[PDB]
Order: sequence, then structure tokens, then C-alpha cells
Amino acid sequence: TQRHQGRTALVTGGSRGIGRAISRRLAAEGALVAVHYGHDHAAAERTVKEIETDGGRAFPVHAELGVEGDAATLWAAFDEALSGTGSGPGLDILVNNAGITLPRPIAAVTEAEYDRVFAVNTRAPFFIVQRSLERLRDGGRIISISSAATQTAYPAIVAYSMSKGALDVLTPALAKQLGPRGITVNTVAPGFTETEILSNPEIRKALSSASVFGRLGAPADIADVVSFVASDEARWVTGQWIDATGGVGLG
Amino acid sequence: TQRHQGRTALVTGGSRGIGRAISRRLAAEGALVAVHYGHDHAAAERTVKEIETDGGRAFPVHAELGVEGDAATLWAAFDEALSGTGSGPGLDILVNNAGITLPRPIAAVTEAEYDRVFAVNTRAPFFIVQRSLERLRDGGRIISISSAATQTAYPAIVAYSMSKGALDVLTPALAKQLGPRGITVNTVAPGFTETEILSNPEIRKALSSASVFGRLGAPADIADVVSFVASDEARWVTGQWIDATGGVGLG
Amino acid sequence: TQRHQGRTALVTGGSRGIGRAISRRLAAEGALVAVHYGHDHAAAERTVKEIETDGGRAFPVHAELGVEGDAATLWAAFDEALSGTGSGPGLDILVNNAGITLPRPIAAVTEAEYDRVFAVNTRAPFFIVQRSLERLRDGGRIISISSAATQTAYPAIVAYSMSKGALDVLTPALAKQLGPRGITVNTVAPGFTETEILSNPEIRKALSSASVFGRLGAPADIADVVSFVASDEARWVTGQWIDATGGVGLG
Amino acid sequence: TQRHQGRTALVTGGSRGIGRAISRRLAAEGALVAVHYGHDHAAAERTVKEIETDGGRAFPVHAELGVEGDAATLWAAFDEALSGTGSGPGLDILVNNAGITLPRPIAAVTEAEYDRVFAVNTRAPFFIVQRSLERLRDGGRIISISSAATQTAYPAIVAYSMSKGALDVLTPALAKQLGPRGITVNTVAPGFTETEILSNPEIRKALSSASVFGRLGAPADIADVVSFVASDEARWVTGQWIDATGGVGLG
Ligand SMILES: NC(=O)C1=CN([C@@H]2O[C@H](COP(=O)(O)OP(=O)(O)OC[C@H]3O[C@@H](n4cnc5c(N)ncnc54)[C@H](OP(=O)(O)O)[C@@H]3O)[C@@H](O)[C@H]2O)C=CC1
Ligand SMILES: NC(=O)C1=CN([C@@H]2O[C@H](COP(=O)(O)OP(=O)(O)OC[C@H]3O[C@@H](n4cnc5c(N)ncnc54)[C@H](OP(=O)(O)O)[C@@H]3O)[C@@H](O)[C@H]2O)C=CC1
Ligand SMILES: NC(=O)C1=CN([C@@H]2O[C@H](COP(=O)(O)OP(=O)(O)OC[C@H]3O[C@@H](n4cnc5c(N)ncnc54)[C@H](OP(=O)(O)O)[C@@H]3O)[C@@H](O)[C@H]2O)C=CC1
Ligand SMILES: NC(=O)C1=CN([C@@H]2O[C@H](COP(=O)(O)OP(=O)(O)OC[C@H]3O[C@@H](n4cnc5c(N)ncnc54)[C@H](OP(=O)(O)O)[C@@H]3O)[C@@H](O)[C@H]2O)C=CC1
Repeated sequence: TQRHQGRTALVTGGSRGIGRAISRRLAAEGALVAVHYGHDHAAAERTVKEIETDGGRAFPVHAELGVEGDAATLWAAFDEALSGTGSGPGLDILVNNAGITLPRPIAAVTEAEYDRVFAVNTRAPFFIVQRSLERLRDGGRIISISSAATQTAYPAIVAYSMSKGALDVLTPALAKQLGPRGITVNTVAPGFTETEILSNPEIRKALSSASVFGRLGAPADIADVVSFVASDEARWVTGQWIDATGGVGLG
Repeated sequence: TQRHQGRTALVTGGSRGIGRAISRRLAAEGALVAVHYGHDHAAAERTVKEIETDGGRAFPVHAELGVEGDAATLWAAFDEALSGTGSGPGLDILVNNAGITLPRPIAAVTEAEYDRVFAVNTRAPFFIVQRSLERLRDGGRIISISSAATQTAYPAIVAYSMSKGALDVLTPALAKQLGPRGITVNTVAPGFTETEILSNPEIRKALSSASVFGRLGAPADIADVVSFVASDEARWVTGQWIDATGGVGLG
Repeated sequence: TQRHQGRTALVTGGSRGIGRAISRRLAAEGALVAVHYGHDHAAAERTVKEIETDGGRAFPVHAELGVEGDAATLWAAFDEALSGTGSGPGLDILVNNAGITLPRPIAAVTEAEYDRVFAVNTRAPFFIVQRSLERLRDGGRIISISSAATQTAYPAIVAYSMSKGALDVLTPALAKQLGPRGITVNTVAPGFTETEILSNPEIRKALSSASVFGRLGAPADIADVVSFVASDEARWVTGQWIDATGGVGLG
Repeated sequence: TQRHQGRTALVTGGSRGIGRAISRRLAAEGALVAVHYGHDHAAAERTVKEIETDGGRAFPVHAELGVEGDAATLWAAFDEALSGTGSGPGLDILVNNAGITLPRPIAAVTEAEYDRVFAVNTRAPFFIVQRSLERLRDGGRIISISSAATQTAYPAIVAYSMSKGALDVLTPALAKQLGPRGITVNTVAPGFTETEILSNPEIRKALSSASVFGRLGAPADIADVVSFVASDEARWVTGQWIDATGGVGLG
């Protein structure tokens, strides 16, 4: 395709799972990809190596999210790492993908667990986007990775759903504000998606059967929607919540 | 009416504005109302006096929200204050009404301001509801006061909208979980509503014109919807987001 | 209550099922109710007798819907029947309740069946509302009875869902247009509701289990929401789609 | 791209406006395109010539919609026209694009005008899709062109909005039913879109300002979304309503 030819992307949690698929798709389409991660240096190196092997350009960016100064640390590492590539500052495509699950229903959730899922899932994207506005170019793309669970009730993950619900609400407000500069802002909401990290054949069967297609999502199913949203082909789609669940919750 | 005859209600921020209208309507309909507040002891006393003057029963409950132990402190004060009324423990109707605004667009929002609006608007209701489940009776009512701004983009208040968006997502998950005990969970979303705390005749005109009725909301417009949702007449309405904006954002 | 004291209501298909519950609730609250029907004169007489027995005022209005001149015939019979009561012309509350089911999936639907369900369910309400605007008073109420099936996919009734989907879209446009005269327009969407016309204990169990409350709806569950929407208590709710399904489709 | 290489598409009203842009985009990507139309033989010939000139394959299909036997006549002409191309029967991609406007508010709409807009906009697509199920292949695509007006109230076009609202409701029901064969069903909803058929500079300015981008849509903006939805890249998007309005109605 090369529909991201000459563009700079940042993918938060780009090292594994959906983030890795997004990182690899954007790079395969000609983007220079900042592969961000908080913990696993090795995973981040393999993902960059995979991209470089396939003929694309990527570099790691280390910043732990959900801690004091996380957003500032991420953009400092990005600016440094990016500068060290001999590219100019700023970016075209921001994907807030990094997130953590909290599989506890309301009676189980502690303050510590609640505070951590909001800090990573909601607070970090909010301040990451805030500082991106210093760097984000005209005709740019902001894409938040949310969850189908904001629109289909899942009591077992309620605090996680709420953290993604707050994130969903950032999209329309920013689409409106950034429209005059040709920037689009959109949410892509995955369903049950099979990553490198669904061992129970029984859970696998129940989650598969939730899709009208009778399968789990793959990272690639999400990355193919994100790549479209990030492209010029989606210039007329803004402020939206794009279901990437294989028809979960239809009937 | 007396459709809340013999029921115990808690209204968070019940001392002024929409909370006061809710408190007074529930009490006028026969509810015993816990009028909760964080700061203004005087306001809380006037509101209880107004209810007692009109023939109803209410008592103040002091707890500052958005601070360590807020939810535990609120339920301790409720249990104590309630016990001191010579009523039994527990409750029928929980209204999470207390909230604070943050009128700053994304480029303006500080960590401190963001953290405070989430702590009061989202975190406190979440842990308040969690501890209510020890006390909340069969056929009970949970009602969250949200904002029209979660569904109609208002960049100027983006972090406030996000805090209400997280709260919106708690409603369906809890409606599903609590259905088997006849409890309903619903969100009521006010529009531009004129409280005791809209001095600019120009802002007043612009916000009035947002309604298909060409006026600002009054606390009473919200309280009349909340009272219905809290009643047996709304037994078949659960998990919903009830627009109480006078038709803001229709076209 | 008497919250409809001195008001004139028309309920289409008011003779049985949800229409009968609406008719009886509005009359019990002091409304003069036009009980409209297309076919069963006897049912319409029993419903009016039931209202008159309980101390309320109602009269039958015969008009077959889904035929040439149906809307004109209904308003002619209403104006005549109403005039014969010695009340003045016009009305306060219009409920489009009359409808027919089409339980055939897409591969089964004939032109005749499709045309008939649209004629009764969509076309008749549209022209009925059009002629109501000559008669409908300030502060009035228009309420459409839709179906949960417009928002939760039910392939087995697809053409019926589409007919209700068109009806759903009339509500916001009219709420906007009629706001300046204090008229509200709203949709109430029933779920699986047990009428006089669910014999299979197996279908009964499956439809019951669709509700978070583990029961079928009763006409009264719908009528209690409609009566609220029709009242001054709902003056600030307009253009909305009110779920009256007992939490069908939440998760 | 060639992401429609070897696929057969039918585009209803493919001869001009959005239909022509869709027809040309699908053909440029390797689809064999049936360019359907009801009236203007010349327009249909120019559109096919444009495609053939650019290196693609298309053929005209004449059928007037909104008349007795329209769906049967369209598929007879398609099967004949298609057969005459020396391709096998059946298809991969169905776009219901053909539609007519009705710019009259409720007080203005006649039975004839109402009946005609439903016949073309709703009835024809419904029976066209019904007969497509005899021909539509595994992994296929059904795409309905709706209107932003189903979700943002436009009293001036109310009967048109209702016709598109019924069409919107066909999408989820069919997505659910056809999921097991890998077929996706989606609605694409254009905003104010500038076609060959917006002469008033004043209307042009007002409609432009409705978009967060301060311009009218172009056919190409819609065609780029439709082409994505029709492709393997959108395999995980089904039952959805895709806003192609340039952010109309966000705030
Ligand atoms: N998989 C699924 O079924 C679903 C996924 N989602 C959402 O999709 C997104 C991607 O999920 P998925 O692919 O499953 O996740 P994985 O857990 O597979 O990958 C998570 C990524 O985020 C990074 N990350 C995690 N926590 C932090 C942190 N505190 N600071 C910095 N980076 C962090 C990880 O790097 P590192 O380990 O080095 O920190 C890694 O790159 C998430 O937002 C998730 O909520 C939504 C619906 C369901
Ligand atoms: N008015 C409007 O136009 C709109 C209102 N809303 C929402 O409606 C709800 C009611 O708003 P409104 O009537 O305007 O508010 P007011 O500010 O008039 O009243 C706020 C109430 O909440 C209490 N409260 C505030 N902060 C705290 C705190 N930290 N701890 C404990 N109690 C607290 C206040 O008591 P004390 O001062 O003693 O702390 C008071 O009783 C809020 O959730 C608001 O966001 C939504 C849309 C618009
Ligand atoms: N019951 C349920 O589970 C559900 C009901 N609904 C909707 O709720 C509404 C009420 O349904 P319900 O109570 O079950 O219906 P019933 O069939 O019990 O009652 C139908 C009523 O409409 C009248 N009616 C029917 N067809 C015509 C016609 N052609 N002309 C004039 N009057 C007519 C009937 O009178 P007569 O027989 O004399 O013509 C009768 O008063 C309908 O719009 C229905 O689609 C939606 C979701 C599910
Ligand atoms: N343009 C806009 O701003 C908007 C458009 N839309 C929708 O997008 C779709 C495309 O609209 P647009 O490009 O503007 O339309 P145009 O009127 O430019 O093109 C209409 C097309 O449909 C065909 N058509 C029209 N009526 C019939 C009929 N009775 N039988 C058969 N074919 C027919 C026409 O061919 P022929 O003339 O030969 O019959 C032509 O190919 C429509 O469904 C429209 O409602 C929605 C929102 C706004």
C-alpha cells in the first residue's frame, strides 16, 4: 500500500499483542514507528527487529505508564529516541494502545487496583495526548484503543470498562477541537482478541461463540482497522467509536 | 404521591443545587433522606430544616469526597447518623449526585485538577456504590447524576466529561449484576441547569438556546426525573441513560 | 395522582394489551381517553366499560389502520366521538401504540406482508401525527410505542424491526420542531411483554431469561413509563428512546 | 491496491454522485462492477466508459426502483447483463446506494411523496437484499448507504430520515444472520455531500460549517470508506453504522 509513507507514528504498548500488530502494519505501510513499552525491553527489541527484518523502520521508547511524570518521560524518550534516528521532531499518528485489565467485579476491586487501572488506561493517554498537541502535525491521526466492554455490560471487569469509558469520551471532544487542522480523532474498540499473553478450551469456546463469526479476534483484525483509520482513506471519519469485535453484542 | 413512603435514601451533595431538589422531592414523597455534603455545614442544615418544615424527615451526613477513606467515612457517618434517627441500618435509594466541574480544555488541564475531578466524580461514586451493596435492599435504586457532555462534545470541559463517561459505564454492568434482586441502576444526565451557585446574560442566552424549549434547566426538572426513576413506576427501566437536558443536542 | 386531570388523550390500539393498560392508567389519572381500535368492537366496549366502572371517562374510536384514508378516518371518528362527549376539539396526549408483528426472517417476507407491516406500524402513525398537529395543544405529549428489536438484532422479525426503526427516527425531528410550544416527543420501547393474545412454556422461559429480572414484561410495566412520559414530571425529557424491556440486551 | 481483485460488485444508483464514486473506486481496485440506474441511460454509459477508459470492467444494469417487480427486474437484468459478460452468476459486494430525497417537513408531506420515498429508499433495498441471498458468496459484503439525518434531527426531511432509519435497522439483523458464512453487513452514513446534481453560496456555507473540517463532503470521501468496508481489511467490522460526515453533529 505505502499509505503511511513518510509518516511518524507512536504506538503505546507497541511491543506485544494488538500494539505489536499495529506497529508492524504501520511500518509495513512506510511509517517510522516508535514502539513504546513500560517493562519488557526484550519484547520491544524483538518487535523492532521484526519490523527492520521486513524492510521497515522502528525504534524502542521506554516509559512506564501509571506513575508520576509518565507522560513527560514518554515524550522526552520519544523526542530523544526520535532525534537519534536523524528524523525531525513531532509526529503524524498517535495510538494510545497500552492498557492493563482488572478482572474483578465491584465487590472485589481495591483502591490500589482501581487507581492503577485508571492511571494506566485513562490518565496516561489523557496527558500523553495533551503533550502530543505540541508535536502533532496537520492532517494527523489520534486513535484510542478502547474495549467493546464500554458498550456491552461485563460486571466481572467493571472498573476496567469504566477506565475505557472515560477514554471513549475524550475522542469526540478532541475530534471537534482538532478538525480545523485536518486531524481526525477516533476510538477503535477490540472484542475478545487472542494475544501472545485463553488457555482454557472452555473460555476459548465461550468467547469465540460471542462473535457472529464463531472465532476469537486476532491482533491483525484490530491492526487492519487502525491502519485504515490512520490513513487518508479515513479523512472523513472523525469522533467515532469503531467496533472491531467481529459482531460481539449484536443480538 | 407518597411513592417513597417508608424508604431510606442517601443523596450525595444533597445540600444545594440538583442534590437539594432531589433531597426535597424524595422527602416530600415520604423518604427518610440522608443529605450528604463535604464542606458547607450551614447549607446542609438549611436543606434539612426546609424538609422538616414541609413535614418530611432528613438528617445531615458530613463526608469530604476525593480524599483517602472518603467512601468508608461517608458510610460510617451514614450508619451513625442513620442509627441516631432510631431507623434500622441499610437503604432503598442511593443517588450519587456530588460532583465538581473542571472548565479547562485539554491544553489547560493540570495533573492536580484532573486527579481531583476523577477522585470526586468517578472514584468516590464507585467505592460509595461498592460499600452500599452491604446495605442496599431488594427492589432498591441506584441513580448516578452524569452530564449531557458525555454524549455531546464540549472540549472546554473535556476532563469533566471523561469523569462522567466512566460513571456512565458503571450503570449497565451494575443493572445486569443486581437485576436478580429487583434493584434498578440508571444514569440521569442533566443539561445546563441553573443552581444557587450564569450571571453573564450572554452565557445565560447561549445555554438557554441550546434547549429546544429556549430555557435553562431548573433543579426541579432533574429531581422530577430522579424521583420517577427511584419509584416503583420505573421498575422496568434499568441500565439506562435518561436525558434530562430539555432536548440539548437533538439537531 | 390525577397528573392527567382535565387532559384529552388518544391511544391507538387502546382496546387490548399494552394499549388497554395505557388507556386505563391515563383514565385513572383523570384523562378523557379516546380508545382507538381497527377490528374488535367488543374488546373496545369492555375496555371503555372497565374505565367507566373505575370512575374514569373514555369512549371508543373505530378506524382500521394500514388502508387508504386511515389517518383522515381516525381523526374524523375522533372529532365526531370527541364532539359527542360534549368536550371541545383537540387533545393533549397522542400515543401511537397500534401495531402488528411480522415473525418472518428476510428469506420468508412477501411484498404483501412487508407492505402491511409498514402501512400499519410506520405510515399510519406518521399521517396520524401529521393531522394531530391541527389539534395538539401547547405543553402536549406525543409518544410512540416502538420495540427493543430496533436496538437488539432479531433476524426472525427483521421487517417488523425496520418498521419500528423508521418510527424511532420520527421522535427526535418532531421533539426539535415542537419544543418551542412546550410539546415533548418520545419513544417508549417495550421488551417481551405478556398480553391477553407465550403459550409454549419453553418460549416463555427463554423470553423471561432475556430480562435481568427473569420475568416477562406486563402491560402495566409499559403503561407506568408512558404515564410518566405523558406527565408534567417528564417536561424536561424530549426526543428520547426510553427502554421499557426490564434490561433486555444489557450484556 | 487491487483489494477487490476478481470480485463482482453491484452498486444501485451507481451512475452518478456517490454511486458513481463507489462504482469507480471498486473497479479501480479490480472489481467487476454492475452500474445500476433507473432513468438516465446516458449517465450510466459515461460512468461505464470512465471505468473502461481507466483499465477496469463495468456494465450497466437498468431497473427502475419503487415500482411493482423492481427487485425481481433488477436481478433479472443483473443476471442477464452479468451472464453477457461471460462471468459466472452471483456476487461478492452489494451496495444499496440508490435513493431519493424528500425535503418537506411533516406538515407538507403527501401520501404519494411519503410512499415514493419509502418505496425507493427502504422497500427496494429490502427485497433487493432478499434476492441477493440466492447469489451472495461466502466472505461477501452488504453495504447500505444511509444518512447522518437518522442520528441528527432534521425536521425539514423527516420522511426521508425515517426511510433511512428503517434501512439502518436491517444492518444488525443481517450481520447476525450472515456472520456464520463470513459475510459482513454495514451501513455507511454520508453527511452533506456535493454531487453533480448547493448552488446557493449561503446553503453551501451553512452545510460546510456543519463539518468540523469546514467543507462539504465529496463523493470520493464516501467511496473511500465504502471500499474499506467492502475489503478483507474490514472482515472484523460487522453490523455497524459508519459515520462518513466529516464530524457532523459531534458537538
Ligand atoms: N486482548 C483483548 O482481548 C482486549 C484488549 N483490549 C485493549 O487493547 C489494548 C492492547 O491490549 P493487548 O494487546 O491485549 O495487551 P498486551 O498485554 O498483550 O500488551 C500490552 C502492551 O502495553 C504495554 N504496557 C502495559 N502496561 C504498561 C505500563 N504500565 N506502562 C507502559 N506500557 C505498558 C506492554 O509493554 P510492557 O509489558 O513492556 O509494559 C505491551 O506492549 C489494551 O488497551 C487493552 O485494554 C480491549 C479489549 C480486549
Ligand atoms: N448544574 C449543571 O448545569 C450541571 C450539573 N451536573 C452535575 O449534577 C450534579 C449536581 O451539580 P450541581 O447541582 O450543579 O452542584 P452544586 O455545586 O450546586 O452542589 C454540589 C453538591 O455536591 C457537594 N460536593 C461538592 N464537592 C464535594 C466533595 N468534594 N465532597 C463532598 N460533597 C461535595 C456539595 O456540598 P459541599 O459544598 O458542602 O461540599 C453540594 O451539596 C454534579 O454531579 C454535576 O456535575 C451535570 C451537568 C450540568
Ligand atoms: N407485546 C410485546 O411483546 C411487544 C409489543 N410491542 C408493540 O407494542 C404495541 C402494542 O402491542 P400489543 O399490546 O402486544 O398488541 P395487541 O395485538 O395486544 O393489541 C393491538 C392493538 O392495536 C390495534 N390494532 C392492531 N392492528 C390494527 C389495525 N390495522 N388498525 C387499527 N388498530 C389496530 C388492536 O385493535 P383491533 O384488534 O380491534 O384492531 C389492539 O387494540 C405494538 O405497536 C407492538 O408492536 C413491541 C415489542 C414487543
Ligand atoms: N448527497 C448527499 O448530500 C447525501 C446523500 N445521501 C444518500 O446517498 C445515496 C446517494 O445519493 P446521491 O449521490 O446524492 O444521489 P444522486 O441523486 O446524485 O444519484 C442517485 C442515483 O440513484 C439512482 N436512482 C435514483 N432514483 C432511482 C430509482 N427510482 N430507481 C433506480 N435508480 C434510481 C440514480 O440513477 P437514475 O437517475 O438513472 O435513476 C443515480 O445513479 C442516496 O441513498 C442518498 O439518499 C445521504 C445523505 C446526504
